[PDB]
Amino acid sequence: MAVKKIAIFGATGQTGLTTLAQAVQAGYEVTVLVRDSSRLPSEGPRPAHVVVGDVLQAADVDKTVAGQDAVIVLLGTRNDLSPTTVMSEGARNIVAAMKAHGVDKVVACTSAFLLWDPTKVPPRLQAVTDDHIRMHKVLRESGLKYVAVMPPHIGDQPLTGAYTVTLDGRGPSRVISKHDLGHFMLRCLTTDEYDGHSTYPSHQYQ
Amino acid sequence: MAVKKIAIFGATGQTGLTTLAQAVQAGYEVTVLVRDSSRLPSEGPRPAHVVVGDVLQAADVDKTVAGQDAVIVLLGTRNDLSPTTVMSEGARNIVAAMKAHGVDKVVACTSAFLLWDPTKVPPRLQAVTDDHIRMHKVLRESGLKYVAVMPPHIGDQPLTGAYTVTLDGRGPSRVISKHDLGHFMLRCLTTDEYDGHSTYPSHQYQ
Ligand SMILES: NC(=O)c1ccc[n+]([C@@H]2O[C@H](COP(=O)([O-])OP(=O)(O)OC[C@H]3O[C@@H](n4cnc5c(N)ncnc54)[C@H](OP(=O)(O)O)[C@@H]3O)[C@@H](O)[C@H]2O)c1
Ligand SMILES: NC(=O)c1ccc[n+]([C@@H]2O[C@H](COP(=O)([O-])OP(=O)(O)OC[C@H]3O[C@@H](n4cnc5c(N)ncnc54)[C@H](OP(=O)(O)O)[C@@H]3O)[C@@H](O)[C@H]2O)c1
Ligand SMILES: Cc1c(Nc2ncccc2C(=O)O)cccc1C(F)(F)F
Ligand SMILES: Cc1c(Nc2ncccc2C(=O)O)cccc1C(F)(F)F
Repeated sequence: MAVKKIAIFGATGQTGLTTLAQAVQAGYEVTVLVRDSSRLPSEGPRPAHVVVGDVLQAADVDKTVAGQDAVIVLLGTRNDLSPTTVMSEGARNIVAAMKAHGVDKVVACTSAFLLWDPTKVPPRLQAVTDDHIRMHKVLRESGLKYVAVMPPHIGDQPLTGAYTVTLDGRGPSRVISKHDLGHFMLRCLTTDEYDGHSTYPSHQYQ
Repeated sequence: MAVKKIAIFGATGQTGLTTLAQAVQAGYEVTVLVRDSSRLPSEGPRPAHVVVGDVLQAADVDKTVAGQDAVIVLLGTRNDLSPTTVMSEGARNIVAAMKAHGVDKVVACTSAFLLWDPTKVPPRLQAVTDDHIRMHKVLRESGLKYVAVMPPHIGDQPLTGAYTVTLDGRGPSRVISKHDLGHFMLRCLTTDEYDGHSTYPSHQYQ
Protein backbone atom coordinates (compact mmCIF):
# COMPACT_ATOMS: atom_id res chain seq x y z
CA MET A 1 0.00 0.00 0.00
CA ALA A 2 3.09 2.24 -0.22
CA VAL A 3 2.35 5.87 -1.05
CA LYS A 4 5.10 7.81 -2.82
CA LYS A 5 3.33 10.20 -5.24
CA ILE A 6 0.68 12.52 -3.84
CA ALA A 7 -1.30 15.45 -5.12
CA ILE A 8 -1.93 18.33 -2.74
CA PHE A 9 -4.84 20.65 -3.37
CA GLY A 10 -4.72 23.90 -1.46
CA ALA A 11 -0.92 23.75 -1.18
CA THR A 12 -0.55 27.56 -1.00
CA GLY A 13 -2.93 27.87 1.93
CA GLN A 14 -2.04 28.21 5.60
CA THR A 15 -2.10 24.43 6.19
CA GLY A 16 -1.17 23.57 2.62
CA LEU A 17 2.19 25.31 2.78
CA THR A 18 3.43 23.41 5.83
CA THR A 19 1.89 20.15 4.56
CA LEU A 20 3.79 20.58 1.30
CA ALA A 21 7.01 21.42 3.14
CA GLN A 22 6.62 18.42 5.42
CA ALA A 23 5.70 16.17 2.50
CA VAL A 24 8.77 17.20 0.49
CA GLN A 25 11.12 16.71 3.42
CA ALA A 26 9.65 13.26 4.20
CA GLY A 27 10.47 12.07 0.65
CA TYR A 28 7.05 12.34 -1.05
CA GLU A 29 6.91 13.13 -4.76
CA VAL A 30 4.43 16.01 -4.60
CA THR A 31 2.24 17.43 -7.35
CA VAL A 32 0.48 20.71 -6.53
CA LEU A 33 -2.30 22.52 -8.40
CA VAL A 34 -1.85 26.26 -7.95
CA ARG A 35 -3.58 29.19 -9.61
CA ASP A 36 -0.48 31.43 -9.21
CA SER A 37 3.13 30.23 -8.95
CA SER A 38 4.51 33.27 -7.07
CA ARG A 39 2.61 32.02 -3.99
CA LEU A 40 4.84 28.96 -3.65
CA PRO A 41 7.96 30.08 -1.72
CA SER A 42 11.03 29.95 -3.94
CA GLU A 43 13.21 28.69 -1.08
CA GLY A 44 13.83 25.30 0.50
CA PRO A 45 11.09 22.69 0.09
CA ARG A 46 9.62 22.82 -3.39
CA PRO A 47 7.21 20.33 -4.98
CA ALA A 48 8.38 17.93 -7.68
CA HIS A 49 5.55 18.99 -10.04
CA VAL A 50 3.54 22.21 -10.39
CA VAL A 51 0.29 22.27 -12.35
CA VAL A 52 -0.90 25.85 -12.91
CA GLY A 53 -4.67 25.69 -13.03
CA ASP A 54 -7.99 25.82 -11.21
CA VAL A 55 -9.73 23.13 -9.16
CA LEU A 56 -13.04 24.04 -10.88
CA GLN A 57 -11.57 23.18 -14.32
CA ALA A 58 -11.80 19.41 -14.65
CA ALA A 59 -8.86 19.36 -17.09
CA ASP A 60 -6.51 20.91 -14.54
CA VAL A 61 -7.70 18.53 -11.82
CA ASP A 62 -7.27 15.49 -14.08
CA LYS A 63 -3.74 16.62 -15.00
CA THR A 64 -3.00 16.98 -11.27
CA VAL A 65 -4.41 13.59 -10.16
CA ALA A 66 -2.97 11.54 -13.06
CA GLY A 67 -0.53 8.89 -11.84
CA GLN A 68 -0.75 9.75 -8.13
CA ASP A 69 -0.89 7.30 -5.23
CA ALA A 70 -3.21 9.47 -3.11
CA VAL A 71 -4.74 12.96 -2.94
CA ILE A 72 -4.62 15.48 -0.08
CA VAL A 73 -7.32 18.14 -0.15
CA LEU A 74 -6.70 21.34 1.80
CA LEU A 75 -8.99 23.58 -0.24
CA GLY A 76 -10.50 26.64 1.36
CA THR A 77 -12.41 29.77 0.49
CA ARG A 78 -11.66 31.90 3.56
CA ASN A 79 -13.38 34.95 2.10
CA ASP A 80 -16.82 33.54 1.20
CA LEU A 81 -19.56 34.67 3.58
CA SER A 82 -22.57 33.76 1.42
CA PRO A 83 -23.56 30.56 -0.45
CA THR A 84 -20.53 29.07 -2.25
CA THR A 85 -19.88 25.78 -4.05
CA VAL A 86 -16.17 26.00 -4.93
CA MET A 87 -14.95 23.29 -2.56
CA SER A 88 -17.75 20.84 -3.36
CA GLU A 89 -17.42 21.36 -7.11
CA GLY A 90 -13.67 20.92 -6.63
CA ALA A 91 -14.32 17.65 -4.79
CA ARG A 92 -16.41 16.45 -7.73
CA ASN A 93 -13.61 17.24 -10.16
CA ILE A 94 -11.22 15.45 -7.81
CA VAL A 95 -13.48 12.41 -7.29
CA ALA A 96 -14.01 11.97 -11.04
CA ALA A 97 -10.30 12.25 -11.84
CA MET A 98 -9.33 9.84 -9.06
CA LYS A 99 -11.71 7.33 -10.64
CA ALA A 100 -10.49 7.73 -14.23
CA HIS A 101 -6.84 7.37 -13.16
CA GLY A 102 -7.34 4.63 -10.57
CA VAL A 103 -6.37 6.57 -7.44
CA ASP A 104 -8.29 5.17 -4.47
CA LYS A 105 -7.07 7.23 -1.46
CA VAL A 106 -8.11 10.79 -0.55
CA VAL A 107 -7.53 12.66 2.75
CA ALA A 108 -9.64 15.81 2.90
CA CYS A 109 -10.03 18.59 5.43
CA THR A 110 -13.39 20.13 6.29
CA SER A 111 -13.96 21.34 9.87
CA ALA A 112 -15.00 20.20 13.32
CA PHE A 113 -18.32 22.05 12.81
CA LEU A 114 -19.43 18.90 10.95
CA LEU A 115 -19.17 17.06 14.30
CA TRP A 116 -20.72 19.69 16.62
CA ASP A 117 -24.30 20.91 16.84
CA PRO A 118 -25.27 23.12 13.86
CA THR A 119 -26.17 25.96 16.24
CA LYS A 120 -22.43 26.30 17.00
CA VAL A 121 -21.69 27.74 13.55
CA PRO A 122 -21.35 31.54 13.50
CA PRO A 123 -23.75 33.04 10.93
CA ARG A 124 -21.02 34.34 8.63
CA LEU A 125 -19.39 30.86 8.51
CA GLN A 126 -22.60 28.97 7.62
CA ALA A 127 -22.04 29.07 3.85
CA VAL A 128 -18.55 27.54 3.98
CA THR A 129 -19.80 24.96 6.48
CA ASP A 130 -22.71 24.13 4.17
CA ASP A 131 -20.25 23.60 1.32
CA HIS A 132 -17.98 21.62 3.66
CA ILE A 133 -20.95 19.31 4.28
CA ARG A 134 -21.54 19.19 0.52
CA MET A 135 -17.90 18.24 -0.09
CA HIS A 136 -18.00 15.63 2.68
CA LYS A 137 -20.99 14.04 0.89
CA VAL A 138 -19.26 13.92 -2.50
CA LEU A 139 -16.25 12.19 -0.95
CA ARG A 140 -18.23 9.84 1.30
CA GLU A 141 -20.57 8.71 -1.49
CA SER A 142 -17.67 8.24 -3.92
CA GLY A 143 -16.62 4.74 -2.81
CA LEU A 144 -12.97 5.82 -2.56
CA LYS A 145 -10.88 5.30 0.55
CA TYR A 146 -11.60 8.66 2.16
CA VAL A 147 -10.28 9.94 5.47
CA ALA A 148 -12.38 12.86 6.66
CA VAL A 149 -10.26 15.28 8.72
CA MET A 150 -12.43 17.72 10.70
CA PRO A 151 -10.10 19.99 12.68
CA PRO A 152 -11.03 22.68 15.20
CA HIS A 153 -9.36 26.08 15.27
CA ILE A 154 -6.09 25.91 13.31
CA GLY A 155 -3.23 27.49 15.27
CA ASP A 156 0.37 28.53 14.57
CA GLN A 157 2.06 26.50 17.31
CA PRO A 158 5.24 24.60 16.35
CA LEU A 159 5.07 21.03 15.08
CA THR A 160 4.87 18.46 17.88
CA GLY A 161 3.66 15.19 16.37
CA ALA A 162 2.07 14.54 19.78
CA TYR A 163 -1.56 15.48 19.04
CA THR A 164 -4.49 13.16 19.71
CA VAL A 165 -6.85 11.84 17.07
CA THR A 166 -10.32 10.92 18.29
CA LEU A 167 -12.19 8.80 15.77
CA ASP A 168 -15.69 10.12 14.99
CA GLY A 169 -16.02 12.53 17.86
CA ARG A 170 -14.45 15.49 19.59
CA GLY A 171 -11.51 15.04 21.93
CA PRO A 172 -9.63 17.00 24.58
CA SER A 173 -8.61 20.32 23.04
CA ARG A 174 -10.18 22.78 20.58
CA VAL A 175 -6.96 23.66 18.70
CA ILE A 176 -4.64 21.91 16.27
CA SER A 177 -1.47 23.55 15.02
CA LYS A 178 -1.39 23.94 11.24
CA HIS A 179 1.93 22.08 11.41
CA ASP A 180 0.39 19.22 13.39
CA LEU A 181 -2.62 19.28 11.04
CA GLY A 182 -0.48 18.73 7.97
CA HIS A 183 1.50 16.12 9.86
CA PHE A 184 -1.73 14.18 10.48
CA MET A 185 -2.77 14.64 6.83
CA LEU A 186 0.47 12.92 5.82
CA ARG A 187 0.17 10.29 8.57
CA CYS A 188 -3.15 9.26 6.99
CA LEU A 189 -1.23 8.20 3.87
CA THR A 190 0.52 5.46 5.90
CA THR A 191 -2.41 3.50 7.40
CA ASP A 192 -6.01 2.39 6.89
CA GLU A 193 -7.28 2.79 10.45
CA TYR A 194 -8.92 6.12 9.53
CA ASP A 195 -10.28 5.02 6.14
CA GLY A 196 -14.00 5.77 6.11
CA HIS A 197 -13.83 7.52 9.49
CA SER A 198 -14.17 11.13 10.57
CA THR A 199 -11.01 12.18 12.41
CA TYR A 200 -10.78 15.07 14.88
CA PRO A 201 -7.15 16.15 15.61
CA SER A 202 -6.32 18.32 18.61
CA HIS A 203 -3.55 18.86 21.11
CA GLN A 204 -2.76 20.73 24.31
CA TYR A 205 0.03 23.20 23.50
CA GLN A 206 1.97 25.61 25.70
CA MET B 1 2.15 63.68 22.63
CA ALA B 2 3.59 61.58 19.79
CA VAL B 3 0.32 59.65 19.74
CA LYS B 4 -2.50 62.17 19.50
CA LYS B 5 -5.08 60.92 16.93
CA ILE B 6 -6.64 57.59 17.86
CA ALA B 7 -9.54 55.52 16.58
CA ILE B 8 -11.58 53.68 19.17
CA PHE B 9 -13.65 50.73 18.01
CA GLY B 10 -16.34 49.85 20.52
CA ALA B 11 -16.48 53.27 22.13
CA THR B 12 -20.22 52.90 22.88
CA GLY B 13 -19.59 49.74 24.92
CA GLN B 14 -19.07 49.26 28.63
CA THR B 15 -15.27 49.70 28.57
CA GLY B 16 -15.29 51.89 25.49
CA LEU B 17 -17.33 54.67 27.11
CA THR B 18 -14.94 55.21 30.02
CA THR B 19 -11.96 54.77 27.67
CA LEU B 20 -13.42 57.46 25.41
CA ALA B 21 -14.01 59.69 28.45
CA GLN B 22 -10.44 59.27 29.72
CA ALA B 23 -8.98 59.73 26.25
CA VAL B 24 -10.79 63.03 25.67
CA GLN B 25 -9.78 64.19 29.16
CA ALA B 26 -6.17 63.29 28.38
CA GLY B 27 -6.21 65.51 25.30
CA TYR B 28 -6.49 62.88 22.56
CA GLU B 29 -8.19 63.66 19.25
CA VAL B 30 -10.58 60.68 19.16
CA THR B 31 -12.32 59.19 16.13
CA VAL B 32 -15.06 56.66 16.87
CA LEU B 33 -16.88 54.22 14.60
CA VAL B 34 -20.49 53.78 15.75
CA ARG B 35 -23.33 51.73 14.34
CA ASP B 36 -26.22 53.88 13.09
CA SER B 37 -28.69 52.68 15.76
CA SER B 38 -26.27 53.14 18.69
CA ARG B 39 -24.79 56.60 18.94
CA LEU B 40 -22.90 57.86 21.96
CA PRO B 41 -25.01 59.24 24.84
CA SER B 42 -26.15 62.87 24.74
CA GLU B 43 -24.54 64.09 27.98
CA GLY B 44 -21.30 62.16 27.40
CA PRO B 45 -17.93 63.47 26.26
CA ARG B 46 -17.83 64.29 22.58
CA PRO B 47 -15.10 62.76 20.41
CA ALA B 48 -13.40 64.91 17.79
CA HIS B 49 -14.71 62.76 14.91
CA VAL B 50 -17.57 60.27 14.45
CA VAL B 51 -17.83 57.72 11.64
CA VAL B 52 -21.24 56.06 11.36
CA GLY B 53 -20.95 52.55 9.97
CA ASP B 54 -20.08 48.96 10.76
CA VAL B 55 -16.79 47.24 11.60
CA LEU B 56 -17.84 44.50 9.17
CA GLN B 57 -17.68 47.05 6.30
CA ALA B 58 -14.08 47.50 5.15
CA ALA B 59 -14.99 50.92 3.75
CA ASP B 60 -16.19 52.15 7.14
CA VAL B 61 -13.13 50.78 8.96
CA ASP B 62 -10.93 52.53 6.37
CA LYS B 63 -12.78 55.81 6.99
CA THR B 64 -12.18 55.39 10.72
CA VAL B 65 -8.50 54.39 10.63
CA ALA B 66 -7.32 56.92 8.01
CA GLY B 67 -5.14 59.66 9.49
CA GLN B 68 -4.86 58.05 12.94
CA ASP B 69 -1.72 57.49 15.00
CA ALA B 70 -2.94 54.36 16.79
CA VAL B 71 -6.00 52.14 17.22
CA ILE B 72 -7.79 50.86 20.32
CA VAL B 73 -10.09 47.85 19.84
CA LEU B 74 -12.88 47.30 22.41
CA LEU B 75 -15.38 45.42 20.25
CA GLY B 76 -17.73 42.89 21.82
CA THR B 77 -21.18 41.34 21.60
CA ARG B 78 -22.74 43.00 24.69
CA ASN B 79 -24.23 40.19 26.78
CA ASP B 80 -24.85 38.05 23.65
CA LEU B 81 -22.97 34.76 23.95
CA SER B 82 -23.97 33.47 20.49
CA PRO B 83 -21.40 32.18 17.97
CA THR B 84 -20.00 35.19 16.16
CA THR B 85 -17.17 36.45 14.00
CA VAL B 86 -17.77 40.21 14.39
CA MET B 87 -14.56 40.67 16.40
CA SER B 88 -12.30 38.53 14.25
CA GLU B 89 -13.72 39.81 10.96
CA GLY B 90 -13.58 43.37 12.24
CA ALA B 91 -9.96 42.88 13.29
CA ARG B 92 -9.28 41.61 9.77
CA ASN B 93 -10.67 44.90 8.46
CA ILE B 94 -8.80 46.97 11.02
CA VAL B 95 -5.55 45.18 10.15
CA ALA B 96 -6.08 45.88 6.45
CA ALA B 97 -6.90 49.55 7.09
CA MET B 98 -3.85 50.04 9.33
CA LYS B 99 -1.51 48.55 6.73
CA ALA B 100 -3.00 50.70 3.97
CA HIS B 101 -2.77 53.93 5.99
CA GLY B 102 0.55 53.27 7.72
CA VAL B 103 -0.77 52.84 11.26
CA ASP B 104 1.32 50.37 13.26
CA LYS B 105 0.11 50.51 16.88
CA VAL B 106 -3.06 48.58 17.80
CA VAL B 107 -4.15 47.86 21.37
CA ALA B 108 -6.93 45.25 21.25
CA CYS B 109 -8.97 43.53 23.93
CA THR B 110 -9.73 39.79 23.82
CA SER B 111 -9.91 37.92 27.17
CA ALA B 112 -7.89 36.28 29.93
CA PHE B 113 -9.22 32.93 28.70
CA LEU B 114 -6.55 33.05 25.97
CA LEU B 115 -3.93 32.74 28.75
CA TRP B 116 -5.59 30.02 30.83
CA ASP B 117 -6.00 26.30 30.39
CA PRO B 118 -8.61 25.92 27.61
CA THR B 119 -10.30 23.10 29.56
CA LYS B 120 -11.30 25.75 32.14
CA VAL B 121 -13.24 28.04 29.75
CA PRO B 122 -16.90 27.91 30.89
CA PRO B 123 -18.92 26.34 28.07
CA ARG B 124 -21.35 29.31 28.03
CA LEU B 125 -18.39 31.56 27.08
CA GLN B 126 -16.72 29.23 24.56
CA ALA B 127 -18.38 30.69 21.44
CA VAL B 128 -17.30 34.25 22.21
CA THR B 129 -13.88 32.92 23.24
CA ASP B 130 -13.51 31.06 19.93
CA ASP B 131 -13.77 34.46 18.21
CA HIS B 132 -11.30 36.13 20.59
CA ILE B 133 -8.96 33.28 19.63
CA ARG B 134 -9.62 34.01 15.93
CA MET B 135 -9.25 37.74 16.51
CA HIS B 136 -5.95 37.40 18.43
CA LYS B 137 -4.48 35.20 15.67
CA VAL B 138 -5.44 37.77 13.02
CA LEU B 139 -3.71 40.51 14.98
CA ARG B 140 -0.73 38.40 16.06
CA GLU B 141 0.13 37.45 12.51
CA SER B 142 -0.52 40.97 11.15
CA GLY B 143 3.05 42.00 11.92
CA LEU B 144 1.75 45.26 13.41
CA LYS B 145 2.75 46.63 16.80
CA TYR B 146 0.02 44.73 18.59
CA VAL B 147 -0.63 44.79 22.34
CA ALA B 148 -2.87 41.84 23.21
CA VAL B 149 -4.93 42.95 26.20
CA MET B 150 -6.43 39.89 27.91
CA PRO B 151 -8.47 40.95 30.96
CA PRO B 152 -10.36 38.80 33.47
CA HIS B 153 -13.85 39.72 34.64
CA ILE B 154 -14.65 43.37 33.88
CA GLY B 155 -16.16 45.16 36.87
CA ASP B 156 -17.66 48.51 37.88
CA GLN B 157 -15.05 49.37 40.54
CA PRO B 158 -13.28 52.75 40.41
CA LEU B 159 -10.51 54.00 38.23
CA THR B 160 -7.33 53.53 40.29
CA GLY B 161 -4.35 53.46 37.89
CA ALA B 162 -2.90 51.09 40.50
CA TYR B 163 -3.68 47.75 38.82
CA THR B 164 -1.10 45.03 38.17
CA VAL B 165 -0.14 44.21 34.57
CA THR B 166 1.00 40.60 34.20
CA LEU B 167 2.92 39.72 31.04
CA ASP B 168 2.17 36.52 29.15
CA GLY B 169 0.37 34.80 32.01
CA ARG B 170 -2.44 35.03 34.51
CA GLY B 171 -2.10 37.68 37.21
CA PRO B 172 -2.99 37.85 40.90
CA SER B 173 -6.68 38.81 40.82
CA ARG B 174 -9.62 37.72 38.67
CA VAL B 175 -11.16 41.18 38.14
CA ILE B 176 -10.26 44.48 36.48
CA SER B 177 -12.46 47.57 36.57
CA LYS B 178 -13.76 48.80 33.22
CA HIS B 179 -12.24 52.17 34.14
CA ASP B 180 -8.86 50.61 34.96
CA LEU B 181 -9.07 48.45 31.84
CA GLY B 182 -9.57 51.56 29.71
CA HIS B 183 -6.79 53.38 31.55
CA PHE B 184 -4.43 50.58 30.57
CA MET B 185 -5.55 50.57 26.92
CA LEU B 186 -4.47 54.22 26.83
CA ARG B 187 -1.33 53.58 28.86
CA CYS B 188 -0.32 51.18 26.07
CA LEU B 189 -0.28 54.13 23.65
CA THR B 190 2.56 55.86 25.55
CA THR B 191 5.02 52.94 25.73
CA ASP B 192 6.31 50.21 23.47
CA GLU B 193 7.22 47.75 26.26
CA TYR B 194 4.08 45.66 25.73
CA ASP B 195 4.24 45.47 21.92
CA GLY B 196 4.12 41.81 20.85
CA HIS B 197 3.14 40.68 24.36
CA SER B 198 -0.03 39.38 25.94
CA THR B 199 -1.07 41.48 28.94
CA TYR B 200 -3.33 40.60 31.86
CA PRO B 201 -4.49 43.60 33.92
CA SER B 202 -6.04 42.78 37.30
CA HIS B 203 -6.56 44.49 40.62
CA GLN B 204 -8.01 44.15 44.08
CA TYR B 205 -10.55 46.89 44.80
CA GLN B 206 -10.54 47.95 48.47
N1 LIG C 1 -8.98 28.61 9.88
C1 LIG C 1 -9.41 27.56 10.80
O1 LIG C 1 -9.16 27.64 11.97
C2 LIG C 1 -10.13 26.34 10.28
C3 LIG C 1 -10.70 25.51 11.18
C4 LIG C 1 -11.35 24.40 10.74
C5 LIG C 1 -11.41 24.13 9.36
N2 LIG C 1 -10.84 24.97 8.45
C6 LIG C 1 -10.93 24.64 7.03
O2 LIG C 1 -9.61 23.82 6.56
C7 LIG C 1 -9.47 23.97 5.26
C8 LIG C 1 -8.01 24.43 5.02
O3 LIG C 1 -7.84 25.54 5.89
P1 LIG C 1 -6.72 26.69 5.47
O4 LIG C 1 -6.86 27.92 6.32
O5 LIG C 1 -5.36 26.08 5.57
O6 LIG C 1 -7.08 27.09 3.91
P2 LIG C 1 -6.57 28.53 3.21
O7 LIG C 1 -5.40 29.21 3.93
O8 LIG C 1 -7.80 29.45 3.13
O9 LIG C 1 -6.12 28.05 1.68
C9 LIG C 1 -7.13 27.65 0.80
C10 LIG C 1 -6.42 26.81 -0.28
O10 LIG C 1 -7.31 26.41 -1.16
C11 LIG C 1 -6.88 27.08 -2.56
N3 LIG C 1 -8.05 27.37 -3.31
C12 LIG C 1 -9.21 28.01 -3.06
N4 LIG C 1 -9.96 27.98 -4.19
C13 LIG C 1 -9.25 27.32 -5.13
C14 LIG C 1 -9.55 27.03 -6.45
N5 LIG C 1 -10.69 27.31 -7.23
N6 LIG C 1 -8.66 26.35 -7.21
C15 LIG C 1 -7.47 25.96 -6.68
N7 LIG C 1 -7.16 26.26 -5.37
C16 LIG C 1 -8.07 26.95 -4.62
C17 LIG C 1 -6.25 28.19 -2.23
O11 LIG C 1 -5.39 28.68 -3.36
P3 LIG C 1 -4.98 30.29 -3.46
O12 LIG C 1 -3.67 30.57 -2.76
O13 LIG C 1 -4.86 30.64 -4.91
O14 LIG C 1 -6.09 31.16 -2.85
C18 LIG C 1 -5.43 27.76 -1.01
O15 LIG C 1 -4.29 27.11 -1.34
C19 LIG C 1 -10.42 25.09 4.86
O16 LIG C 1 -11.41 24.55 4.11
C20 LIG C 1 -10.99 25.66 6.21
O17 LIG C 1 -12.40 26.09 6.03
C21 LIG C 1 -10.19 26.08 8.89
N1 LIG D 1 -16.33 40.39 32.20
C1 LIG D 1 -16.41 40.89 30.83
O1 LIG D 1 -17.33 41.56 30.45
C2 LIG D 1 -15.29 40.54 29.92
C3 LIG D 1 -14.22 39.87 30.43
C4 LIG D 1 -13.20 39.55 29.59
C5 LIG D 1 -13.25 39.93 28.24
N2 LIG D 1 -14.34 40.59 27.74
C6 LIG D 1 -14.37 40.98 26.34
O2 LIG D 1 -13.81 42.48 26.31
C7 LIG D 1 -14.23 43.06 25.20
C8 LIG D 1 -14.88 44.41 25.59
O3 LIG D 1 -15.85 44.15 26.58
P1 LIG D 1 -17.05 45.27 26.79
O4 LIG D 1 -17.96 44.78 27.88
O5 LIG D 1 -16.46 46.60 27.11
O6 LIG D 1 -17.82 45.44 25.35
P2 LIG D 1 -19.45 45.70 25.04
O7 LIG D 1 -20.09 46.48 26.19
O8 LIG D 1 -19.98 44.30 24.73
O9 LIG D 1 -19.45 46.67 23.71
C9 LIG D 1 -19.09 46.12 22.48
C10 LIG D 1 -18.69 47.31 21.60
O10 LIG D 1 -18.36 46.89 20.39
C11 LIG D 1 -19.43 47.52 19.37
N3 LIG D 1 -19.80 46.63 18.30
C12 LIG D 1 -20.33 45.40 18.28
N4 LIG D 1 -20.49 45.03 16.99
C13 LIG D 1 -20.05 46.02 16.20
C14 LIG D 1 -20.03 46.13 14.82
N5 LIG D 1 -20.42 45.27 13.77
N6 LIG D 1 -19.53 47.24 14.25
C15 LIG D 1 -19.08 48.27 15.03
N7 LIG D 1 -19.12 48.15 16.40
C16 LIG D 1 -19.62 47.02 16.99
C17 LIG D 1 -20.50 47.76 20.13
O11 LIG D 1 -21.25 48.92 19.58
P3 LIG D 1 -22.89 49.06 19.84
O12 LIG D 1 -23.14 50.06 20.94
O13 LIG D 1 -23.48 49.48 18.54
O14 LIG D 1 -23.43 47.71 20.29
C18 LIG D 1 -19.96 48.19 21.49
O15 LIG D 1 -19.64 49.51 21.47
C19 LIG D 1 -15.30 42.13 24.63
O16 LIG D 1 -14.83 41.54 23.50
C20 LIG D 1 -15.55 41.10 25.78
O17 LIG D 1 -16.04 39.84 25.21
C21 LIG D 1 -15.36 40.91 28.57
C1 LIG E 1 -12.30 29.82 10.92
C2 LIG E 1 -13.04 28.84 10.09
C3 LIG E 1 -13.52 27.68 10.72
N1 LIG E 1 -13.24 27.55 12.15
C4 LIG E 1 -13.61 26.42 13.02
N2 LIG E 1 -14.12 25.28 12.54
C5 LIG E 1 -14.44 24.28 13.37
C6 LIG E 1 -14.26 24.38 14.75
C7 LIG E 1 -13.73 25.57 15.30
C8 LIG E 1 -13.41 26.58 14.40
C9 LIG E 1 -12.84 27.86 14.93
O1 LIG E 1 -12.63 28.85 14.17
O2 LIG E 1 -12.57 27.92 16.19
C10 LIG E 1 -14.21 26.73 10.01
C11 LIG E 1 -14.44 26.93 8.65
C12 LIG E 1 -13.96 28.07 8.03
C13 LIG E 1 -13.25 29.04 8.73
C14 LIG E 1 -12.73 30.35 7.95
F1 LIG E 1 -11.34 30.43 7.97
F2 LIG E 1 -13.12 30.34 6.69
F3 LIG E 1 -13.20 31.48 8.55
C1 LIG F 1 -18.20 37.72 30.97
C2 LIG F 1 -17.40 37.52 29.74
C3 LIG F 1 -16.11 37.01 29.87
N1 LIG F 1 -15.69 36.72 31.23
C4 LIG F 1 -14.33 36.39 31.63
N2 LIG F 1 -13.31 36.39 30.78
C5 LIG F 1 -12.08 36.09 31.17
C6 LIG F 1 -11.82 35.74 32.49
C7 LIG F 1 -12.86 35.72 33.43
C8 LIG F 1 -14.13 36.06 32.97
C9 LIG F 1 -15.29 36.04 33.96
O1 LIG F 1 -16.34 36.81 33.79
O2 LIG F 1 -15.21 35.26 34.97
C10 LIG F 1 -15.34 36.81 28.76
C11 LIG F 1 -15.84 37.11 27.50
C12 LIG F 1 -17.12 37.62 27.36
C13 LIG F 1 -17.89 37.82 28.48
C14 LIG F 1 -19.35 38.40 28.33
F1 LIG F 1 -19.47 39.61 28.94
F2 LIG F 1 -19.56 38.59 26.98
F3 LIG F 1 -20.23 37.56 28.84
